[PDB]
Amino acid sequence: KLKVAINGFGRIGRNFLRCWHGRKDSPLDVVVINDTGGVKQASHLLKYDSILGTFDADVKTAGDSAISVDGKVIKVVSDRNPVNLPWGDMGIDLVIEGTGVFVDRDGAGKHLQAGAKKVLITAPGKGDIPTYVVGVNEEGYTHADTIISNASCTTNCLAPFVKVLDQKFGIIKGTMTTTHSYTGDQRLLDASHRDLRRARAACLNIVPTSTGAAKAVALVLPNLKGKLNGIALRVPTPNVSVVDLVVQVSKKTFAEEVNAAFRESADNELKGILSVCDEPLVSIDFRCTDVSSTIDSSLTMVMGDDMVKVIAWYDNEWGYSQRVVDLADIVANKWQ
Amino acid sequence: KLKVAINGFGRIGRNFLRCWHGRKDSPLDVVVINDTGGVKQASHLLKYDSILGTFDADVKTAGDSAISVDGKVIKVVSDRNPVNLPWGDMGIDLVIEGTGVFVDRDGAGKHLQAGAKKVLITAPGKGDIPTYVVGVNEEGYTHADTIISNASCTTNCLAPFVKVLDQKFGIIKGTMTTTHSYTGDQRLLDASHRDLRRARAACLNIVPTSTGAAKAVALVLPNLKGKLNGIALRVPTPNVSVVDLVVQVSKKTFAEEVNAAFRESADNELKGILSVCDEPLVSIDFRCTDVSSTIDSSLTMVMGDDMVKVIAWYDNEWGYSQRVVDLADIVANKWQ
Amino acid sequence: KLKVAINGFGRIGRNFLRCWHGRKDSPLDVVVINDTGGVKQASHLLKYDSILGTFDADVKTAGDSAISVDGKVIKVVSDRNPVNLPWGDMGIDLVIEGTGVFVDRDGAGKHLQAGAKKVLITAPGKGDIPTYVVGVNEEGYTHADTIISNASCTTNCLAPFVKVLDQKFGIIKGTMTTTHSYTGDQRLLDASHRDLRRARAACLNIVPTSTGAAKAVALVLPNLKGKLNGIALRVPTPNVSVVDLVVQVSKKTFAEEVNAAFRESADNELKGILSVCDEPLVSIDFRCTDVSSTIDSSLTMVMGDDMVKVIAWYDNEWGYSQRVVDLADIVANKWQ
Amino acid sequence: KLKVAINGFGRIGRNFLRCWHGRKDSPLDVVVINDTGGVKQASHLLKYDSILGTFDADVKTAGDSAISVDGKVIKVVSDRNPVNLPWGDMGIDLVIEGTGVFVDRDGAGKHLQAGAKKVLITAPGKGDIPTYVVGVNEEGYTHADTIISNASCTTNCLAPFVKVLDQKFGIIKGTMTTTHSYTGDQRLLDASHRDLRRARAACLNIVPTSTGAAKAVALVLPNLKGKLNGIALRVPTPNVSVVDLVVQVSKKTFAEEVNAAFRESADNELKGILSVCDEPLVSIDFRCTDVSSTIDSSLTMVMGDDMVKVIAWYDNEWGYSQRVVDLADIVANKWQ
Ligand SMILES: NC(=O)C1=CN([C@@H]2O[C@H](COP(=O)(O)OP(=O)(O)OC[C@H]3O[C@@H](n4cnc5c(N)ncnc54)[C@H](OP(=O)(O)O)[C@@H]3O)[C@@H](O)[C@H]2O)C=CC1
Ligand SMILES: NC(=O)C1=CN([C@@H]2O[C@H](COP(=O)(O)OP(=O)(O)OC[C@H]3O[C@@H](n4cnc5c(N)ncnc54)[C@H](OP(=O)(O)O)[C@@H]3O)[C@@H](O)[C@H]2O)C=CC1
Ligand SMILES: NC(=O)C1=CN([C@@H]2O[C@H](COP(=O)(O)OP(=O)(O)OC[C@H]3O[C@@H](n4cnc5c(N)ncnc54)[C@H](OP(=O)(O)O)[C@@H]3O)[C@@H](O)[C@H]2O)C=CC1
Ligand SMILES: NC(=O)C1=CN([C@@H]2O[C@H](COP(=O)(O)OP(=O)(O)OC[C@H]3O[C@@H](n4cnc5c(N)ncnc54)[C@H](OP(=O)(O)O)[C@@H]3O)[C@@H](O)[C@H]2O)C=CC1
Repeated sequence: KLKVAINGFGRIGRNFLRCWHGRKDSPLDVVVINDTGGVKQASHLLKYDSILGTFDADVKTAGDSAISVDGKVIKVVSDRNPVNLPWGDMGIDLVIEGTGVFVDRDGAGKHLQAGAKKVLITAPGKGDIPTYVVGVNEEGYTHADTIISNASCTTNCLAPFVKVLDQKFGIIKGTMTTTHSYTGDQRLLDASHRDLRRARAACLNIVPTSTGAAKAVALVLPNLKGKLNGIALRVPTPNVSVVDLVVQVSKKTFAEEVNAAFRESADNELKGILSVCDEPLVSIDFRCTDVSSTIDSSLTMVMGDDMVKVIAWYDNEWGYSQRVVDLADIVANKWQ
Repeated sequence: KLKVAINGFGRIGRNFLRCWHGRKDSPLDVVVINDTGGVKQASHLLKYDSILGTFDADVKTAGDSAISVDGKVIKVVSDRNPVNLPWGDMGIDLVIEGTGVFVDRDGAGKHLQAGAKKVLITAPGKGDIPTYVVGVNEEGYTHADTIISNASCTTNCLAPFVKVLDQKFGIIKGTMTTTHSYTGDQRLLDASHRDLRRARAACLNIVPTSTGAAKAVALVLPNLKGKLNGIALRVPTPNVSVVDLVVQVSKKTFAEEVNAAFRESADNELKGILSVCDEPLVSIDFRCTDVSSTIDSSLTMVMGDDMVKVIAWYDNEWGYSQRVVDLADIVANKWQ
Repeated sequence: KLKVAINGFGRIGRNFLRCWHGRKDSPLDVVVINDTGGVKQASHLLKYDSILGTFDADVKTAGDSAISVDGKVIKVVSDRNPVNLPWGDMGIDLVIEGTGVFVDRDGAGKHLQAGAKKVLITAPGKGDIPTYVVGVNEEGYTHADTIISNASCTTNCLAPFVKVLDQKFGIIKGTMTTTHSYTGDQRLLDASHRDLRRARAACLNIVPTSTGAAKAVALVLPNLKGKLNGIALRVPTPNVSVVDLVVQVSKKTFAEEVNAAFRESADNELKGILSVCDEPLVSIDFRCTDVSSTIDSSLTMVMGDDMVKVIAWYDNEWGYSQRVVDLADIVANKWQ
Repeated sequence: KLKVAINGFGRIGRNFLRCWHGRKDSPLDVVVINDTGGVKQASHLLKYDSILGTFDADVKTAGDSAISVDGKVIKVVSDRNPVNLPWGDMGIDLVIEGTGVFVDRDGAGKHLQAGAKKVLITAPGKGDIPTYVVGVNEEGYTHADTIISNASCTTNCLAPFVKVLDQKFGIIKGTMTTTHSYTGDQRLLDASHRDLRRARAACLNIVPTSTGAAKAVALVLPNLKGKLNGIALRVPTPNVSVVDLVVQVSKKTFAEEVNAAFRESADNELKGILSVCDEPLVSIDFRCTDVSSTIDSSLTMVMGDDMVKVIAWYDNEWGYSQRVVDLADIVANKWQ
């Protein structure tokens, strides 16, 4: 059974733990967490969550170097520097890197220095880091990869259906805009930030900001290299986001044919990854959905027979986290 | 001097009054208001505004059938039925219809029955109603028109630059999505509404909803008939919205050429209607801007040489209201 | 087997139904709902809720005048005029008045004229209407009462622990302030309203407003007559509120003792009604709590040995609805 | 001609500068700003503000180490270590400590080591640091104080009217609760924090937290020593807060009399510091008010002739910053 370590017990770190906790017969086993905030803080923020609600499990605090969840305990380490982490001592097989600071080979490699065997970054990698999106190119994964990236939340929402669109209609070019819930990277009130837009009060504005999803899609789907670009619009919601993709395709089509193409994948190769919703819902209704992307069938439009517009919802926190568990499961099941 | 009457003292009704108050040497003269809420309520909500801030003017309450603003008084009527209104008695020349309920010829025509000479609907008209967008087709207006529409806020933001795009590059087809601030039509908490999405808590969700701007553009710009479609995404902000337009054009171009095309119009035929912003701002920064549309130059993108994506900001309340005053001014200056 | 009818399928009406649905061996049978919005709306808003999340039950429309919940079919009617409802024809024993418009005898009386045998107003009754707060004075209820009131959510949170305070320390005089979540009665954006403060944008302000909870407590707790007063502060949160009580007691005490008095009562006389939380929690953590009041023990203070300050949380929608169910249960248990 | 340096260009630092900029014949000369974010950021965030709106002044960068405001050039430096600041070299007379990190003697002392002649902490000082509240005890300030504190926004709103209450009615004991807007110290989304409640999503909860304002009032008002206590409730509003005071007074009185006492003081001893509003207003209406406290007269209540409840509003950012300017003005006026 794969011994897992969670580096950075934040939104994704905690969502990951709770997603894993819900899996039946998991090949993973979370033995340690690195929360630079304290054992008591880890147990408290794990039990009480403003987004997921109160954790339906017995969350207690063990000694002062570990917490308890439904009985099974998990040690709690604390060190802003990976090289010191007791990964080697504990024999950590995989480190879930969710700090948002160690994304390049050197930064993430430190976990390896500490004694870890593998590292899975819960974000896009930097400079030669194999990226994988479950349902798109996960089959290209090999146990030889010591450092891997699960891409971004937007990329995991877009890639699945872009793959279907390209395969069935052939994308020529396109553009995307994601109306995204605010995240920890933004500021509560106008404050310093390298990105002068993200520096503005998050709950008060619609804030345009760059996104890497467009180019990231090209990584997991080589055929899209240089065909897409896009932006993000952060808005006053705490979780759940939506992507608006517009593409010109080679084969003429219409809205209902596109929707059917999505349903076919949803019922087959993309079951559990892509879903198609025919009800008139809103963002709050997609909270805690396990899929990576949900097409709002009713909003699909086709202009001039070859300009397709698709609207897809995604729980950037929970949905993405389920994909982290899936990739971790792959790393385990394909362990040699 | 044109005698004006404001029917429905709501967001637009009040914004209109304050916009007019700020104009220098106005050809209009607001003599009466129809607030089914009371003289005291009119004066209070006119003086104190959660969006515009406290009205910098002496707002008092006269008798009980009129209010006072910086000295000049304005009578206050109250009747949910236009046919009864004392328009004839007062000799009302133009009625600013901002109730949101009298948009067809029959409904708005009642103001005419009451004795009003003209009616200007602060919203899209229904069934054979001449619609005008200042800076696009206002020249087609004639004093013979007894009932006219100033279209919607989104239409006033989109039309101006779509006109420039079509004239300079030739639009083949396109799609639009407006991330719009919530409005009075939505619900504070999940409650009844014909639109099951707009029925959901407005400050808590991203709510997809239909928009008529796409087809409305075709009204003021015949050449666009059947070339555009789009949707709206209402989000948790009280005012200021943004439109994301994607179009395939006939002439190949690039981002900087498109921006320059917009600047040229902004400095000329569209001065005061269209503006181009080169700073990294957010929605809050566009509050109280007088223009109908402001291009976020830095976000303009061109894919595959002919797929143009443009992001434009607009103060749906204040910006639109300034356009209502402009159209009213036209009705006055062109009065025969 | 009380035949129950729900008049007004709003926040409380829907919370009521879901609360009732979760009870085991209920003496109530909800057979009809009067939803002026129609069958599709009732089914949709019952299934999807921005606060409660998606109803974990099979909810769907049944024909054109009913809906089903896990196979249980419930008739749906639509009439704003209570006198025309088919209560007598259907043999309705109890009507749950959750409209907020028929809170007086002449109004609620309309249901009796329509044939209903009794009415329970989900709010303070207006005039000489018997009001009951479960855990405080319900034993005073009599089958002879044809129209009763369950009081407000605020009164239901306050009364319970004030009963404990008065019984063990003796309240001489006091004042309270409730920091209440916004409700449908408030305005989304500055709009007409009897209360010039409730007329202001709800998600943007701290809105002071009157409250009758202080006086209402004297109806269920005769001893407190003329001893308490209070006001309310509506803040930008969708659900869950909190009461701040300051009372001068006859018996000198201290914080630890006061909390002790609350715990013993919560473990006996007020079990299931009053609770005491020793955790450093926030509003969202109290969502969907079945009790009527939860004392935040760490906030209890006592100044000069006799001035006590108590802070208690309460889910104004769900917690109160559980109480409506309980009061309805009492009506059934004492039915003659 | 006091040479002033602003350390920490945050909400208060920027509000300070804008407040100072609006004063006529100021004895202060802001010559330098230490903004760890850099020159472009300082210029940008000073010009664009989500709360104050766009600064009506020509703001722009000047070279690579300064900015200008209407032609007035201000040097900008960037160092997180106060000891390395060029205070002595520049001849800085007074440092405005708005970082929130150097509030103790050893910390603020670092500025003195760097050559500054005096430090004014924009917050409660930690330890034996003289604290002053303009309108309450400023006359006690002496040029000999090298490090002083202007107290918190809450203490500045409370002290003024509590001085009036104590002087005309005699306060025996009391308790207060402040419904405060969120601040940068809180978390955007559930994240690490010393205070497990402040760690919770700020725009989503009512967050209780400790306050030292009650005790701080005793520092500027010796008479109230050990007579008051209190707590704070952080709510989802960006700016403007309100204090709820409940005191037991020695002199029996009534609401109208208490308000009368406040008005006479606001017209004399506390003019420009304390104000009384007789309008039914909401938080947003008190934005950018220069006074430190505004009593909401219609909310004043008196229970049992001696229990008084007072509610006062205060712009925690702007109102308090005007006070920092005034205290700075005093430092200049008493300079030796
Ligand atoms: N939130 C979401 O929906 C998505 C986020 N992501 C990405 O995942 C990453 C994390 O996001 P999110 O979970 O929202 O953020 P969080 O702030 O919740 O989590 C980051 C965690 O890392 C900790 N940390 C920071 N520095 C270090 C360090 N040097 N060493 C060890 N631990 C450290 C932080 O502690 P502390 O705050 O105290 O410094 C925090 O606990 C980011 O790259 C984000 O872009 C990807 C998909 C979705
Ligand atoms: N808000 C904005 O940014 C934009 C809105 N518009 C459009 O303008 C219209 C008004 O919008 P908005 O100003 O936001 O809404 P408001 O609710 O602020 O204004 C509508 C006003 O009409 C009054 N009213 C309702 N029915 C009647 C009636 N039967 N007779 C007389 N008066 C009546 C309302 O009173 P009461 O509420 O008490 O019934 C209210 O005062 C809508 O069509 C909207 O789509 C167009 C562009 C922009
Ligand atoms: N909100 C809460 O936390 C609590 C509220 N209550 C009480 O319950 C009542 C409802 O409150 P709340 O649910 O918050 O308010 P809402 O405004 O959300 O609900 C009122 C409902 O009544 C419907 N309605 C209006 N008129 C009629 C009518 N004539 N006949 C039948 N149905 C009608 C409304 O439909 P439509 O909007 O389409 O007109 C709406 O669905 C009030 O008495 C309130 O004091 C009690 C405890 C708690
Ligand atoms: N907010 C309000 O209403 C009031 C606050 N105050 C007090 O003023 C202070 C600041 O509060 P507030 O503005 O709200 O907080 P913010 O967090 O908004 O501002 C703090 C600022 O200090 C900067 N900073 C951090 N460390 C240093 C350093 N070592 N040297 C120089 N600058 C630094 C920060 O930059 P960075 O974030 O990049 O690290 C940030 O710009 C606190 O003492 C607070 O109690 C007083 C009255 C009112």
